[PDB]
Amino acid sequence: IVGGYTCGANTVPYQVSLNSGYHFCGGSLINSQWVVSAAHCYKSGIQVRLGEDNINVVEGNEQFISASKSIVHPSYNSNTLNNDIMLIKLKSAASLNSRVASISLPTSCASAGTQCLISGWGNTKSSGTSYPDVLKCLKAPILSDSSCKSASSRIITSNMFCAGYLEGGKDSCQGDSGGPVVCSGKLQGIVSWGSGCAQKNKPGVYTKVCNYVSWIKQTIASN
Ligand SMILES: [Ca+2]
Repeated sequence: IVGGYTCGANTVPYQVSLNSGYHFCGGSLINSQWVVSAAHCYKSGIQVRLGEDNINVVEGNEQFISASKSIVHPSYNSNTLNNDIMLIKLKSAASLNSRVASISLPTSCASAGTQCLISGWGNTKSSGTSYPDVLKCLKAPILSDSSCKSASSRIITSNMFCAGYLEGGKDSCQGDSGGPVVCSGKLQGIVSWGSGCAQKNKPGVYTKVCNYVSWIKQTIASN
């Protein structure tokens, strides 16, 4: 997260960190046994870490649970990042409490101008690299489809949406991928991609969760 702020310990209870000996992606807890993340974050041997703030020190409230299976969307395309969504089933159900809670799926898509909360442990600098210890937060609005398409003609506004600041300086970044974009208490996006980070006229692109709700439910129900 570039240009964001420190969220505060466990203020984003549904935020998950995907770990493979180190933090590599974010995710969202949607129920006691399922996490939603980005398909390009797929990897074997994933350990899901819930209730995290400082990812480098055990502070209490953390729950480490291995992934029993990762379900990448069948139509995911690694070149275009279209359908960049993945479901992760936990080996055991997480213990839900005040510091570890799930986030609700949307019943309708969000409109341009809607303010959202994006969070993660990704790179905090536009130029160079700098990974934080604690969770970072960023409030950002969803942009209009016209602006999103004029920013890059490689997006499919049906499965993607732009959010952020065209003036640059505030954006999600490397390491935030798979993370949540929550607006009005509903998970509307998944950190997917972007051209650089916090660059002028280059807003972040996110997976449009509202158009995957049916798939999510059907997939979870059969697994
Ligand atoms: Ca920790």
